[PDB]
Amino acid sequence: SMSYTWTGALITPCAAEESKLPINALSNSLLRHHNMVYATTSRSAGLRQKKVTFDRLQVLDDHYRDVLKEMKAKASTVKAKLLSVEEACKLTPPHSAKSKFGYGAKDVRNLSSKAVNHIHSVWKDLLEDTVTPIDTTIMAKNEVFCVQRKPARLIVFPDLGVRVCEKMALYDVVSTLPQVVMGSSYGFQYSPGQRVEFLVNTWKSKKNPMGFSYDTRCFDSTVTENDIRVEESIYQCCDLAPEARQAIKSLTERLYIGGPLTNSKGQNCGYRRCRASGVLTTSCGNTLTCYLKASAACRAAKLQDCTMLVNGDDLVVICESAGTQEDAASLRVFTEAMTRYSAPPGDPPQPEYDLELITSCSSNVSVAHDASGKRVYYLTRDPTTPLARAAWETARHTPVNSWLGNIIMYAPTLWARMILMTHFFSILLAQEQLEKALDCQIYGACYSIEPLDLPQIIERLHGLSAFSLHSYSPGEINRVASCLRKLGVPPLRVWRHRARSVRARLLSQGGRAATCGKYLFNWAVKTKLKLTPIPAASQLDLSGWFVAGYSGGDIYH
Ligand SMILES: CC[C@H]1CC(O)=C(C2=Nc3ccc(NS(C)(=O)=O)cc3S(=O)(=O)N2)C(=O)N1Cc1ccc(F)cc1
Repeated sequence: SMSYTWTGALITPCAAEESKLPINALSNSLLRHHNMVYATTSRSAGLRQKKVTFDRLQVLDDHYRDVLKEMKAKASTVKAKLLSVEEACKLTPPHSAKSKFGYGAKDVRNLSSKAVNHIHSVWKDLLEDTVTPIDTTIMAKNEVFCVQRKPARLIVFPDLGVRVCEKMALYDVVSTLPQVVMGSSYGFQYSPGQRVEFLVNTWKSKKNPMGFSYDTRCFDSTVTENDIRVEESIYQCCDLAPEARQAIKSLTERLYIGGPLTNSKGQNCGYRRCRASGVLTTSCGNTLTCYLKASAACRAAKLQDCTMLVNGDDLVVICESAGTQEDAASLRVFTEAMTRYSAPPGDPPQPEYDLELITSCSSNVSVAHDASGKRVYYLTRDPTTPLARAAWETARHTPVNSWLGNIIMYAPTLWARMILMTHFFSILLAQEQLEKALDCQIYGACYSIEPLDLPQIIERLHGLSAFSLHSYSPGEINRVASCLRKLGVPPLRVWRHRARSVRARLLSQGGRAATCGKYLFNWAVKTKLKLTPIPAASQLDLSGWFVAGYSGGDIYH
């Protein structure tokens, strides 16, 4: 069937949408070439609608069913609990979209009777009705990029009340099932250090290692009614309260399989018959469906000793090489299989023989040396987008601070240390907002983070070596430098000079601030200070951090 049907009605915004990078006093110190940076708006949605709207054909063979059977066998070992209204409300982001029924995110959060009562009736209606499609809102995301222009991505989501109900029935399942089903292949269990560790070990466990990433063209669109039914049958294998079983089935038929699409003004835009991007099961459903399809496609393509790493729709395979010709013909069969299962590629997959040339989760492996000169691997990426978005966040307050997300996830990198840390700590010092808790996203989940805990966070996710890393690869250095020339970002010798200031200013303040200066900026000085384990680092509660993915799942820890 068709992924989408359109009435002709326009996808509308809520407020005004800026496409031009906003400029303030701090902007120029980070980025000169302001015309290179832009944010997508709802005005480019018409182009996105064309792209993601196609007919899907699915041809399921024996490999497909075998893998599914294996997945169900493990899923049936899981016991998941029904969450209470209260517990589910505590999981709602403070900046989450208001309900059409008179209450908002903060009303839900502090458990007002108006919020709690409507959630109960939405739940009750879920138990009684397993057929009536549920209203969803379609919006256009505002994402910032650098020109190379991309049309906006679409977000489809049900009303707040339903989102809380999703959490009640499905929060435990989506948090626990994927690891049990997919084992070490499930990538959202991994912190950066563990992921690097796992990619490298996997690369080393192969006599002649070959690797490739598989980019599906618009994954959400390729997902069929079948895939959503299949993913529900997986959920139903769990030991579940009879109320959870009813709700899950109901949400599958009424929400996850499809439904009408309503713009922010209240007009009907059309109908969806594919994956909604703003439901709780978006991440887990895509991960299960991607894993199922790929594993089966490995059997069809007869890939020798393949280890898979899956994060939602992001997929990387590492296996034994049969030589460049056989690898090329293997990947075609893989691609044909995936295409038959309704997961065609965007770019054709290419086999890589160097681990560092492989991109997965927008990240590639690279190597540096620590204080002992001892080789250490870390994940990095092209810094073009993270810097473009930092530039935007230098001039505009945002609900999600991507700069912090990038520092947390890319702390060991050259560009996050010298540019991102230096720039933003400079900003926080001038405002005296070091103690101020900030919101960011890790694996789709929203986190309130105090910047002064960054040293303790980095020690736990990357290890101490992250504060010492030096002698970066020529290839990494070339990419970082090429980005700054393109963007008009000051050279890295200017950033070092600025870092000396930021460090001293932090040290002069003592307490947790001096701790930040000591660890985060030890690189900037020739006369190096010794970096021992942090006194109160093991105090921070880092549970929930790397259990599951929750992209568009409206989650807050
Ligand atoms: C700053 C971004 C950083 C952290 C991060 O949240 C992600 C991420 N990766 C994803 C990858 C794929 C999806 N696809 S989806 C929509 O769930 O089907 C969703 C996410 S996500 O929304 O859950 N977030 C991500 O890919 N990265 C890069 C990364 C990943 C692992 C790592 F160890 C280091 C950096």
